[PDB]
Amino acid sequence: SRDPASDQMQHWKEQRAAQKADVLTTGAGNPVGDKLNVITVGPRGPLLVQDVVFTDEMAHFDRERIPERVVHAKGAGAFGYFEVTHDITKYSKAKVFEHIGKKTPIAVRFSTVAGESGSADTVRDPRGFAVKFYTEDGNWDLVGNNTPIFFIRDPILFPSFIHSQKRNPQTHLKDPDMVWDFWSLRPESLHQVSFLFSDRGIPDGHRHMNGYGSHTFKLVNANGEAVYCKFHYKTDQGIKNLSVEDAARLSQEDPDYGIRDLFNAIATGKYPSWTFYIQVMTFNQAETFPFNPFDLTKVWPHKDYPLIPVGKLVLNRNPVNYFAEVEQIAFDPSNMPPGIEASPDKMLQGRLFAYPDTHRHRLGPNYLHIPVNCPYRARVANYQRDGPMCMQDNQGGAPNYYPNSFGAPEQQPSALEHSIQYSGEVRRFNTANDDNVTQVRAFYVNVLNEEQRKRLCENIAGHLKDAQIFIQKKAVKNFTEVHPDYGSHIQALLDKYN
Amino acid sequence: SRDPASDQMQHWKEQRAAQKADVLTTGAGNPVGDKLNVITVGPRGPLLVQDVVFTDEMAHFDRERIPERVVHAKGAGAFGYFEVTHDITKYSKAKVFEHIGKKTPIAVRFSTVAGESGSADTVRDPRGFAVKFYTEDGNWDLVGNNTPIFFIRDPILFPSFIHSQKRNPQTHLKDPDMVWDFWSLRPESLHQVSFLFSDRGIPDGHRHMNGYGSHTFKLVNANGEAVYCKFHYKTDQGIKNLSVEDAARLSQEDPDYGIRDLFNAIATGKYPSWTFYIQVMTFNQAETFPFNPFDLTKVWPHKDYPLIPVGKLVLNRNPVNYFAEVEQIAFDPSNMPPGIEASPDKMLQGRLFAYPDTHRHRLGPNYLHIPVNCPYRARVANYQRDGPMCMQDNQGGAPNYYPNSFGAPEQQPSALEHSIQYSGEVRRFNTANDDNVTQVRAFYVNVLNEEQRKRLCENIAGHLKDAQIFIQKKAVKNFTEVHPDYGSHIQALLDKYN
Amino acid sequence: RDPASDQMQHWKEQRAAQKADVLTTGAGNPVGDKLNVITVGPRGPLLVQDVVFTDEMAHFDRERIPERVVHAKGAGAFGYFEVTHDITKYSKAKVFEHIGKKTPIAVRFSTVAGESGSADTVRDPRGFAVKFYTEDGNWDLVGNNTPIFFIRDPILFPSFIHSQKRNPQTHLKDPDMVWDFWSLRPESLHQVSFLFSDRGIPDGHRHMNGYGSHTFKLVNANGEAVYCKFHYKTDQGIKNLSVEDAARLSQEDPDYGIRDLFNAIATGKYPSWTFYIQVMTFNQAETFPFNPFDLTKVWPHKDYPLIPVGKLVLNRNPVNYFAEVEQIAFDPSNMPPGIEASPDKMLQGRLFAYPDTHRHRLGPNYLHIPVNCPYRARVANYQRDGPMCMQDNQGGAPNYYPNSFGAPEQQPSALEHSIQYSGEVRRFNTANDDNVTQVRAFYVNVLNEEQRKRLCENIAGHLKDAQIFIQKKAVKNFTEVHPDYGSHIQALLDKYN
Amino acid sequence: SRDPASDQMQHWKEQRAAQKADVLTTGAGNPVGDKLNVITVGPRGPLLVQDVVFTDEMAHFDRERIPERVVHAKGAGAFGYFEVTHDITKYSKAKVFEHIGKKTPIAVRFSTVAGESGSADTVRDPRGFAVKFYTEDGNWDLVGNNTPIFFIRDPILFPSFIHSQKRNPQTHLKDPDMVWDFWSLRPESLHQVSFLFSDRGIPDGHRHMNGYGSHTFKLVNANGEAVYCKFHYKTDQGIKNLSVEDAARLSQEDPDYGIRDLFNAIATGKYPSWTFYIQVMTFNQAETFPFNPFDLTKVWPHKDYPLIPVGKLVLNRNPVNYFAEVEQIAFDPSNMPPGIEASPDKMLQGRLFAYPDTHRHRLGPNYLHIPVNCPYRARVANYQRDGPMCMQDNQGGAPNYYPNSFGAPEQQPSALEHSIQYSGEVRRFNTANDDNVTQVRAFYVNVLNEEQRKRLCENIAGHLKDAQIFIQKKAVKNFTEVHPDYGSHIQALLDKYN
Ligand code: HEM
Repeated sequence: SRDPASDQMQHWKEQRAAQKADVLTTGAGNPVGDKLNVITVGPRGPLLVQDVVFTDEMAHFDRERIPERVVHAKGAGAFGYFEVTHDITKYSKAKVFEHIGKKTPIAVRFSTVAGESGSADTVRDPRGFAVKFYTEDGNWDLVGNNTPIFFIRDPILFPSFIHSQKRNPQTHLKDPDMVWDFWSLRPESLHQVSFLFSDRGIPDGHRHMNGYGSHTFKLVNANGEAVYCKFHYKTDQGIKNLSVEDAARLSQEDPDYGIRDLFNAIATGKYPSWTFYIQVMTFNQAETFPFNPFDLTKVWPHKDYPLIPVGKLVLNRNPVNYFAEVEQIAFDPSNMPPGIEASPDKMLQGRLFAYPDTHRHRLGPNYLHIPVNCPYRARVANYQRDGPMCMQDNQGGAPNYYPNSFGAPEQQPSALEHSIQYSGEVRRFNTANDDNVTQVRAFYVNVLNEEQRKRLCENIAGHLKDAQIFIQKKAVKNFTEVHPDYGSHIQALLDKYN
Repeated sequence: SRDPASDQMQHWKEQRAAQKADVLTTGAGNPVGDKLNVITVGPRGPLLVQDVVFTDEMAHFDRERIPERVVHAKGAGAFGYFEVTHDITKYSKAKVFEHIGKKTPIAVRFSTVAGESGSADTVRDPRGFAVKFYTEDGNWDLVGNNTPIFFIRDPILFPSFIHSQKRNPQTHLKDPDMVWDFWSLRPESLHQVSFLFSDRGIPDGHRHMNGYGSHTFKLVNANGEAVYCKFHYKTDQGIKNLSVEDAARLSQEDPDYGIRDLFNAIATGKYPSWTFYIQVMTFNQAETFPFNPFDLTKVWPHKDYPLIPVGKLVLNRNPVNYFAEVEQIAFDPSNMPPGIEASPDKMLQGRLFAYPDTHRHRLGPNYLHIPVNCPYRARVANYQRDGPMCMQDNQGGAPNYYPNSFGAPEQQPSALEHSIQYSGEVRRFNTANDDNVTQVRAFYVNVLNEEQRKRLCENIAGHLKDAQIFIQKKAVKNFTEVHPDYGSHIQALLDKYN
Repeated sequence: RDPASDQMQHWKEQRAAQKADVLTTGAGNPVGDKLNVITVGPRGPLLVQDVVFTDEMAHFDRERIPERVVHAKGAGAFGYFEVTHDITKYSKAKVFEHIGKKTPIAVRFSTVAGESGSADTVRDPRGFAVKFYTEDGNWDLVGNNTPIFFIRDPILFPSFIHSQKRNPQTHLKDPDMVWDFWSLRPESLHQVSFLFSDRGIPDGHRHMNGYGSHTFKLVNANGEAVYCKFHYKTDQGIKNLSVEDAARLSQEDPDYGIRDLFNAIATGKYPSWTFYIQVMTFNQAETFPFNPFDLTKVWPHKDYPLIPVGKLVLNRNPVNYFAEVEQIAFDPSNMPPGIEASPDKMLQGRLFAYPDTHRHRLGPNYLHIPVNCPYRARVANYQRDGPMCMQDNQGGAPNYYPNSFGAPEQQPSALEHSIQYSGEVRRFNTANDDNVTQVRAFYVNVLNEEQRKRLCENIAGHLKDAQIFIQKKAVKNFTEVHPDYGSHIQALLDKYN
Repeated sequence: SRDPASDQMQHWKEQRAAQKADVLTTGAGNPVGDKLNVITVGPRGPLLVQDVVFTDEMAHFDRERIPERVVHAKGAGAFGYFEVTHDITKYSKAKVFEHIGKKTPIAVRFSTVAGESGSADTVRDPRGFAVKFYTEDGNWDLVGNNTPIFFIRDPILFPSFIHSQKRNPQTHLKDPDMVWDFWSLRPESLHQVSFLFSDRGIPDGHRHMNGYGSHTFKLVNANGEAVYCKFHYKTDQGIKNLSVEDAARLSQEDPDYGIRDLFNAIATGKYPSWTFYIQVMTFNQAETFPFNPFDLTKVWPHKDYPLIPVGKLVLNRNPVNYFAEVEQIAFDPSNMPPGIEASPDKMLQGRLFAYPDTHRHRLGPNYLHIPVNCPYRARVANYQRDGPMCMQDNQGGAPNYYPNSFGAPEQQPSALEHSIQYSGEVRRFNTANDDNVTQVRAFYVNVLNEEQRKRLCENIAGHLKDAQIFIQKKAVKNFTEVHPDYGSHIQALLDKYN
């Protein structure tokens, strides 16, 4: 017998040893006599409409596909739990943190970003690391990435950015001109691009990478005080990356390497886990931070903002039905329980709207009714009703209007969001020149070593070489601004390729 | 205090007297601090995207509506059961009738035909009387009307007919020219038209009308022997209609009369019931039938095909949430368990396709998952998977292909459909010219007395008068063919109106 | 008979000599016979080979789309807008750029609660949405036949609507729901008073006024901004329907409004409205006795006189109601340079809702629908794909911005007007803002003895079916408006009970 | 400069060198002032709903995706024309064949089968070769493959088959057990499986493979005489295949190799073309045929049924916008003009419903309104109306019902389908046991040479080795029935891999 993943059916069959097989039926529960032949008028006669068994089955088959996630299409999933290991109640009143030892069920989905559903796992691309906490105060979705930062600092460019990362609207081909025209034109990307083209650009499976909330968030405590925070979840399996050669080879031998790896890890009991930490920055600290504490292209230096342990994330359960538990899963950053709130980070602010929006499309108006999306650890009650595919009792006959003198659900004052005062004009503040290099310099010079700097360049050049000369120069100019050697080294490599 | 219906909220409140109101939450189950004021910058400042509570509720509100039924849009719903009173196992083997005293849960929806959701109940129009039986062999939908016949005998004319019965494509107004041009051009309608324009055209509520399967179906017993049949469910509350005047008055005073009546009736304990009967024609009789036994414009004279008592239909339960239980309910005539099958009635044949098709549209691909539509008294097991809003376990990790050697669901021979021999050309056989007057003549002369015949002509005249003269002439020519008196009486009336 | 009734006859005549076109499937395949399906033998079963059938049936099975969540019942027409006065000092919007300038428009009138098959002549406010196809993109002025509204915060809308519609269980209209809500939210008094007055049931769409209702902002070439109110008065005059008549018409002709408008236009009696605006400077807004952005308040014409701008003329009926009316979509957010929103919470909420609901009711690419596309402007951006992409998807143009390949460029002059606000970012309760003053002035001055009487009996007529306690809560609110208002009402309730 | 494909944007640019860039607008046509920054209160404040520019663009981005084709998701498209070169009007009256020299615009889409959108092109899997002829009598969709046969012969087994070719429902991976269990259990597949694992299993791009309608169709002439036929379109570029190694390499170096190849060829004037042929069989021959002429697992021996030249298929136009022209395109086998009809081939009979059914799903009710699918060379006139995204004048105020006395479209008597006499029971006849080996043996023995047989076996064993031994045994037994050397060779190889 092979790996647990390939023995799926066998095991399933074996689990129903002394069991009689179920009667094959139509979607309406009507028993089927022969689902192996269609109804024709005579052996060599035409098909009949009366064959509803056929139609019923075919019609469903003709409808099993839904739109894939506009981004992070390709992915994997697992379930497990979150466990509180440390007291951070002085920062957040969130029930999910209330007591050390408290466990909250979680659902996770790892994923690449650019490729569609049939693309490979072992390719350079950041990785999605979404977490769904089913808490008593509703679901908390920490839709993070394997990176603490991102390519841009303003939501309105995301569509374009994604467009540049995807296929040429006409040829339907990946287009390095698109990729680098955008990147060279928008140097804020410089930070994430460096991360991207480094060794961590292609993690060895999902268990060997870190997770981050990336954006700065706000934590409010029982007394109502509030501080800003960052979420970090380090792999307990340790960071491990794939060499470009192996990544390339595997992308050929097993496009689903990531899915397979995870399933077998859990299937054999090697349950992966991550240690959950947070970074805290008081309003006063934020005021004097050397950068914009909400700029997604920046990080909070550990030296200045030490990691504060919070708990453990553990995945011990594989999905039973991928489509139902993984494909259909939906995470909304806007899903925050009392104690956790949003920060003025423009990128975040954007995602606040986008996620429920896209879900209403990809999945449907009542996507939250879907089992894996349902906040089963909370009592959903409100004045919302109906909608396509209303799968529950639709809250029965409870009064559907607020306020009302008939005892329908009431709002609880203690759940009010924290309020801060802001000043200045209401307009479009440009942020294209918000220091696009400083931290990148620190990364290149202080974080990486010679060996790694070499590879990073080789990686950037290997792809960049296919872009037009003028783009190459533009890109290189920005790289030179990060550090002279960074740009020069790349250029040299380009010279050879060209 | 008032009618049970009007006291709806009051009761709900009373039933929950001793308990505390639920906590108002968003869709993701997050508690809400204030759902009465949105978030703004300062008292008179703009709105924030951060106010997801707002967006969450609005977004759902924005999506409450689903496509109303393409026909029979306005209706009422209720629940109860069907009880077998007589043994007809010698004709059918369907579990629904397996033994006297057996009870099967039922769902029923009454409706008009042409009008849209906000139309009145008390208007001349046939009435929908659909029943859903939750059988062990899956669901059985007996989608019937309050008439044993219909206006046309070929499905391909249905869309047209319906169009002629709805609004003018440009003015969006009802159009007597459209209605009568079709009817006058298509005389098969004479029969039903006559029935529609009689006192039965406006039933006093849904409790005082009969129900019919209309089409000729086929029953199969345990020996494999089959026969054709008709279904009839006579009102035990007795036939009762509304006068033209009262209906007109009611349409204005209470457009929802039927809904109110039914709800209250049940709410007060006066559960309505119908005696279920069947007619039976052997294959031999089918050969000697003076007309086409599968012609939806023909009836089986009670004289030669006596009604056979089978059981009772009982509605003892009001819906709890209209949208979820009535609006979303779907009936498919194709849903027939072993022991009950379709006949070659072209109309029925067409219906075998239409319903599940249209349901996949207004409700959705997995419309059968919806609670009210689920065949909860049977275990649904097959090789159908995925699809939008797949609210279930999607049958987990079970093998998804048939055949398979891993224990998945199996076809059951006993459930094989009965088969009839057929020979001939595969083409479009015209039926426009089948008998369109004989049975109509019987109805006019015999089923109706002088008072009724008078009213019928007035009703027709009252409406036909607004059609152009040529149309009037054509239409009068048809009636005259049924009977000189019929044609003349109408013309006499038309002359006066003109 | 009337033009409407002759719709088909005229179509037939319009061709006259012409033979009929060939009947084809959706794929354009000619149909041999569309009156009989394919069976095996005269009395045999139906074949799947009959695709002509399936083709037609399948489409029929999908004819419907969700009716508008509200204002489902309506009527439409088209025409134009003509500038007659120069207000370029207040707005640089191209629609007003010059006296005599004509811009095509699209209008849809509607009721509110009732669904698609409900009657026209019922008490309810009336939607008066206008779509301007300008060179600077479409401008949707989504108005009502009233200057005010029942609430001042958006988060209460879904709730209000619910109360106005059917009970969730019985599916019936519930006066308890209606009044419990109103009685609990007295800010509704103003509009409620308007609703139960003679204007409650206009005599058709041609005899009522149109209002932008909300406070908006105009911006001129110099970058100077002012607040405004859009008003469009019927040139056919205000004409209402007595309850008795409305009732009868609701039975006799549930579509009286649709027929009336159609026949009017079909017979050359093109209806028109005179477009006006009220203006308030930023400083005036500082001293206004109430929140100038409160949707339950009006700007006294006495302190803010109407300034004529142009005319609104409807002279073209729809050719296909579905395609041209049912599918039409108005987005309050559709405002060209020169016209912007004000901080009116309600409006702010609508900015979001309409396009949102539209993607649901019509689809992602609902702007590609003929009646909905800005045909007077050239759409060029980085938006691509999505369901039913009916244009050319902007061909092979670079789909990312910025780009070095000549794709569309933003134009600075289009930047919105920037104001500087302050205060904490939170939910500021507004339930206690003045809820009576203007209402009292409506009852005392806008109305006369007869109107007040009717108003009271109309309210009583409906309010009497609600539970006594709600009746009490309601009357109390009315009494705060005016003692006689409350007293007259209660007296009537007393007889009813 | 590089390959035309990669110079996409630059050429687009240059073609507009002589004109100012268009004004960036909202979807509503409202000019945008700054689409690079969102509106916020202050430099570090939250996002406002007022920013409709952001929402507008974002909302659409959120809806870019639609469901990918349930099968043949990965594909490439091109446009060109069909030109008649010989006369077959004695066989068919179809307008597309009426005269030599007649050209007809065509749309074509190539594809794989099992893989999803982000999958590699150069893989072992059949190839879709669909053609759409925009004819005066409407569109004609000849939805063929690069093979004259298929794995199964009955429609109802299709979903299963596909399911077995795709991912495991739980693990979401490819499953050789699923793949081979089905095939081994259904020996009908032998023939097509043999083709699949032959050298033509991986053609060198789309230009070096053939195309066939596979199904037996029916042709009717101007005299009403009918015959049966097959459609073959041989590549004028010649058969050229890729070795496993290469396909493996390319699938990594360039997953879209197919797309690129096709694009560049057309872009550089090397327009690919195919010679269109037909085989004919008379009704009398249909009776003397050794097998069921309508059996999709059977071919018509060239010797007995010679190829008859008809015309040429030429492709000279690349898509301008892939999504709008390729992703959205739709082919319906049921789209057949007078002169061309369906045969009693079950598989075909099934496809007759599936295609337009699945299109109403992945595209929409009005999917025929999409330009590329619109039958622009014909005048669409009927009684159909409304429906989501009705992008037309909806046939204006024309009478929507048939028949009518108002001059609306009329049916054309000369468009009636040719009728055939049939006789038999309306039932499910089994076909699993028709001949599953003879024609397969011929291919192995007479068509293939030694080294070709060798490779064939190596490819089969190379995949099958990962299935459960018992599956291997059944499979081998099947291959042995075809020929001893076939099974023995494969077993020999299996023994080594194990
Ligand atoms: C009864 C068996 C079959 C069924 C039910 C079936 C069903 C389907 C479905 C549902 C699609 C996707 C349609 C879409 O999303 O546009 C499809 C596509 C396709 N099938 Fe079939 N198929 C069957 C047999 C075949 C056969 C035998 C052929 C070739 C002769 C064929 C060739 C293709 C091709 C070429 C496509 C892709 C069309 C495109 O490029 O858009 N199919 N099939």
